[PDB]
Amino acid sequence: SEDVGTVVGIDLGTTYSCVGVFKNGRVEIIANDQGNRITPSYVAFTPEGERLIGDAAKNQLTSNPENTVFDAKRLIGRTWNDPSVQQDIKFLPFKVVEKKTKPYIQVDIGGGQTKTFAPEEISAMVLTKMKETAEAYLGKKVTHAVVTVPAYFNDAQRQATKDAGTIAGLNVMRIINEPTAAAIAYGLDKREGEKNILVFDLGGGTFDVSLLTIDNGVFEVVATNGDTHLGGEDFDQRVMEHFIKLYKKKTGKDVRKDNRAVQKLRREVEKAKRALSSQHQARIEIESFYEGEDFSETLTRAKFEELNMDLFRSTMKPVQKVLEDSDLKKSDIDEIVLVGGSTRIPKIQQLVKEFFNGKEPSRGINPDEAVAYGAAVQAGVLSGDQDTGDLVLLDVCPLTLGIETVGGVMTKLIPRNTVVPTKKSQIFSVGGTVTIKVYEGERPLTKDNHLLGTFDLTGIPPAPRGVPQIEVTFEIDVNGILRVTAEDKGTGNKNKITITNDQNRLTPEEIERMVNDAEKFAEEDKKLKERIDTRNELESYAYSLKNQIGDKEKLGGKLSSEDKETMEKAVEEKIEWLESHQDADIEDFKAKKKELEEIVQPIISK
Amino acid sequence: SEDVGTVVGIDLGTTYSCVGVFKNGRVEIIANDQGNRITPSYVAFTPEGERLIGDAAKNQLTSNPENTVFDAKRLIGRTWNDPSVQQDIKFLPFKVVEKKTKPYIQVDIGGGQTKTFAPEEISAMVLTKMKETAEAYLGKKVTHAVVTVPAYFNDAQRQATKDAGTIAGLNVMRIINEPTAAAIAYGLDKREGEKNILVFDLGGGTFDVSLLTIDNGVFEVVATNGDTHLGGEDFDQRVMEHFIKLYKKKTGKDVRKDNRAVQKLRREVEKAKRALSSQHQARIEIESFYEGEDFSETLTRAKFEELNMDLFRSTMKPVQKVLEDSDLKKSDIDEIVLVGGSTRIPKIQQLVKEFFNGKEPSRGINPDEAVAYGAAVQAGVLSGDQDTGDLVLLDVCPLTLGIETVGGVMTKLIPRNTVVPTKKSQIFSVGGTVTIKVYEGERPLTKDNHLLGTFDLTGIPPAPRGVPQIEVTFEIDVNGILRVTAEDKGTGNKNKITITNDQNRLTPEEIERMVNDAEKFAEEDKKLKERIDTRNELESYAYSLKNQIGDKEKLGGKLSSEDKETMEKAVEEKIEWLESHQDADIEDFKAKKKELEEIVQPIISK
Ligand SMILES: Nc1ncnc2c1ncn2[C@@H]1O[C@H](COP(=O)(O)OP(=O)(O)OP(=O)(O)O)[C@@H](O)[C@H]1O
Ligand SMILES: Nc1ncnc2c1ncn2[C@@H]1O[C@H](COP(=O)(O)OP(=O)(O)OP(=O)(O)O)[C@@H](O)[C@H]1O
Repeated sequence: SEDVGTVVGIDLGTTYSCVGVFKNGRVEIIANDQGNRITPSYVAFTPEGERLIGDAAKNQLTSNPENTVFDAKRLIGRTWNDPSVQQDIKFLPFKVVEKKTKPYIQVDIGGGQTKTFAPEEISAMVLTKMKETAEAYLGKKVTHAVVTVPAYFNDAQRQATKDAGTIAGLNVMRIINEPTAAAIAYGLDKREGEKNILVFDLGGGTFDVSLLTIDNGVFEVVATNGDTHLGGEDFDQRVMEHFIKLYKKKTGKDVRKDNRAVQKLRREVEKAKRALSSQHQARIEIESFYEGEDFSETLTRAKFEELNMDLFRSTMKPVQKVLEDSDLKKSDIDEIVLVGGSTRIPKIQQLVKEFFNGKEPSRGINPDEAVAYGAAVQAGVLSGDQDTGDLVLLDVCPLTLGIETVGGVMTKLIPRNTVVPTKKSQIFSVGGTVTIKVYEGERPLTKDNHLLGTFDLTGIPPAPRGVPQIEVTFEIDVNGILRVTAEDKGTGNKNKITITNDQNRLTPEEIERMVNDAEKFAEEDKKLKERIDTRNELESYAYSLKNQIGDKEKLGGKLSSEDKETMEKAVEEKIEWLESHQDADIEDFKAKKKELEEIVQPIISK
Repeated sequence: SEDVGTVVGIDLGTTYSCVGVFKNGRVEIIANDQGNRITPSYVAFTPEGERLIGDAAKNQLTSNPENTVFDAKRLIGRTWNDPSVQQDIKFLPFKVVEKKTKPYIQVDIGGGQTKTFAPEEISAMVLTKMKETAEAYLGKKVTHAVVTVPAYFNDAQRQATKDAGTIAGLNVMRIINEPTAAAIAYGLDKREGEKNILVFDLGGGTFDVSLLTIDNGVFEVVATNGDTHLGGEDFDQRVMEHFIKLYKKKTGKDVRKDNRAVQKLRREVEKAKRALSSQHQARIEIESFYEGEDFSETLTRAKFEELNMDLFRSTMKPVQKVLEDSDLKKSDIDEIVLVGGSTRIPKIQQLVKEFFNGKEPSRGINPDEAVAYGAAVQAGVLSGDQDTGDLVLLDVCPLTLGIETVGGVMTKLIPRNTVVPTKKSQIFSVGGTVTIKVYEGERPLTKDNHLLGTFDLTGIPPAPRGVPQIEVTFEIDVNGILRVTAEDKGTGNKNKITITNDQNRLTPEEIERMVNDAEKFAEEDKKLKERIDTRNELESYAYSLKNQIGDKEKLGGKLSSEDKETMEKAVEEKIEWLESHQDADIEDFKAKKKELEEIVQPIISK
């Protein structure tokens, strides 16, 4: 069977991502090359064409706002005409343009070239950085992964996330819903009897609530609901609007035409928001904010709350929906599990606590890392060779699926909160071409909901005297993704044929072109890391020699006058060279190291 | 048997204190009347003579620095000539004076009176505030408690902490060492097999390390070591000294003479220190800092680390000591548990991780609350009627005890890290009067260590022809406190008489006077809470009526013109009165409420 190697769990988040592995009976949340256990979901292309991902990309955002990309999770799997897309792109500094029917991110990638990237490709870059982080930690290549999605992601958003994994060179063995992952983190070693757990997940871009039953490693989602365009970024944007208006009232200046100013303001607003989770006021100060003038304003917690109060209060509606859908009352909830960084907000914690009549949330749960933690546990299970303890997951589809047959019935097919995998079939006996539209959502008229896709039954061949009997099967798989197949029942013949969605999902050929593109940049990453590693080696070697020569009681005391002169000359020459050749290639660093060695050795070996 | 009621667990900390209870199978960490689950270990007396404790005391520190008291845990149980006391009092703004050979805190308590308080009385006020917090949450009186102490507290510091509990009206059922409490928090529900746990506890004033073995609710400390004058406050003081020097060089001004300036600087330094645990830079700004001039400086994380590098590095020595005393090597440690707020410092976490060759600390442990959590669990066990699961604790004495008998031998008695309770006896056959000094510490000459106390055997019978046989017993009890008793073996008699320590600890009579004093203030607290509660009732009633009268589609629409006028008038009159009588007594609020009611009822009942 396939060697899946070490399987990693990746929480692919709107603003931050996080990767973990299950090793030696425990989860390791893996720190990146800057020592951070979470990584900004940012990518950028420098003026010289270098691809940056993560902390480096975020760090140069204000200097390069149009070619820095973030919040791609708010675009992934969506179409151009999605009202959410059209609202969000107004506030993103990078260009987003329509290609056929989808939002593509357009940036300058160097060499005078402009490139348009599918959101899948941007998210694949983030996944690649998480993969690189894991590989660095493990000292070996990673090929397989469990990747998270919001529970309320629709079919296309799920498929697009899986495609991002493929483009990053990952076999995505499982797409896991974020609250379900957090539930595993909470409950893996719990031995407290069967309990109802409410997971309240409010991150940087999305909001999910799921109600689970948990009993000794058996986890079942009973109901889920959410909002895929509600999270910390929206709270930031409410504050930014406030201060842009305030600044215009105070100075007469509208700074929105200035990307650099707006992004400096965004950076400080984010820091202020975080401060306000433990302070009651925060000062926002920006030196030479706009046209030379300084910015200095105070944001009180009360104002932050006021600016966001409708958004904060709206998180209670999905809680009420999952309680109703689970046939439970408030008091039936045994534990409340808060995850996602925005659950650090005091007004959020208060709203949830008050909703549940004073019941306090479960403790010891890191809201930034719990999702990655659970993903890592499921990855450990799928690895096969781990001591995870037993783990059984039963999850559900978030949206009612219904179909509209042109010239046929329109009907509900699979209700929301149905345990997956699940399937439903429909017989078509009409003959000729059959066209079926699939919709997702809870409005009573099926076609008033979100269009998932259009599926055509082309080849129903004759059936002399007999009745046409085409069975179409709609199956939602364990990843929450729909596959439509058809088989002729009248023929008896066995071949189920997959019907492709007319709505233009990435094809395997398109995906492979994106993979090849990604692999070019990955090769650059590899060579850069090797180059920097050998530069670091030369640097440490030279400075070490410098210290030894200066030690009068060891080597510096053993060296003759003459040899000591020669040694110092050689080492200081190499250090000078280093200071002026930081950008040299691997070969040059190696060669300078060996020159220095061939000078030093006949001397120290005396 | 005694009804111990609901037993609370109180972490009595240098800078913050925290109280928990075990109810319904879980620990509740109890929020105070300001919603905070930790409370500043601060007390103050307002110019009008009101005693403030906790958040209110800390809030007015800069306006009243000489009559605000904090860091009493660095004085409790110590003598005047203790080098630690003499060093610390130089940086405390309140007066500390010598009496009973001890440091007493001298403050103005109002009415033109100056009072000197034992450190035990100050800590008793903090314990009283924690008690009040618990009673508010529980809706009933609390009489019994488990109170924490640093593992490395000596005999007198332990006894003084217990006495503080008594003065606060608490029967302290157990004194529990802070790392042992943290270990219970970590391991209560763990089912991972026998493991060695290293608890590294760095709080606001003290540092403890303990190595434990844990196996399914059996917790045994193998070795412990620490520093009772090393913690967050010291790091703050290093930064303080830095900026006072910097300000003097910059302006020529020495602000040390100005208590208000110094305490503003301290407040902002504490804020900055906390910021630097997640940022690399922090801005310290104080408006009208000194003689009208503003303060504005930046503290980098690198500078904070440099200012404290010797202190940070010194925490590794106790780790090495407990590893050696446990006969273990670094790799034998299965879990590292960090507790105490100062373990949030990145350089600290780095030093610990590097010491243990990359081993990461256990996750999901709140460093501010874990000690109170464990104390709450042990309190739950002592309550008797809780479902805590089984819990067995074996703890040790931190210091070697030895004795010096005047005219007799000097000898080690009880080695450090001996499991307690434990006892050791010595026979004296000399007759006359026997004087025994008891010393604590590890220096090879017993009397070079810390003097615990002096004990005299007065009544030794000279029995006819037979030789005197007085057995003196030195017992360390389960609280870690020494009791010295004597019995006559030659007599035969079984009556063991307790020998009182000449180094006079508080006597029961002195303690009861302190209790009576505390109880007067507690009565003031009670009356204030009642008064404020009824003022709040009148307020809410009046404003409620205001809202109802303005509701045109219910009461406002029901009321006649006339009656509405009378209603509005009555309510507005009462609100005016409230706005000018915030300081009215209880019966006045009651009377105004009753008057308003008597006006409103004949009208709304139409
Ligand atoms: N102390 C804090 N106070 C308020 N908000 C915070 C705090 N810390 C982090 N956040 C917010 O949390 C968000 C990031 O949370 P996290 O990374 O857990 O979610 P995510 O995985 O990015 O989002 P999603 O799951 O929605 O894709 C950011 O919006 C950030 O501003
Ligand atoms: N983020 C942070 N970075 C640095 N220090 C912090 C941080 N948060 C809290 N501290 C420090 O932690 C200390 C308080 O810790 P905590 O209350 O757990 O200990 P304590 O019980 O007061 O002290 P002790 O046990 O020594 O008597 C204070 O010195 C505080 O400044």
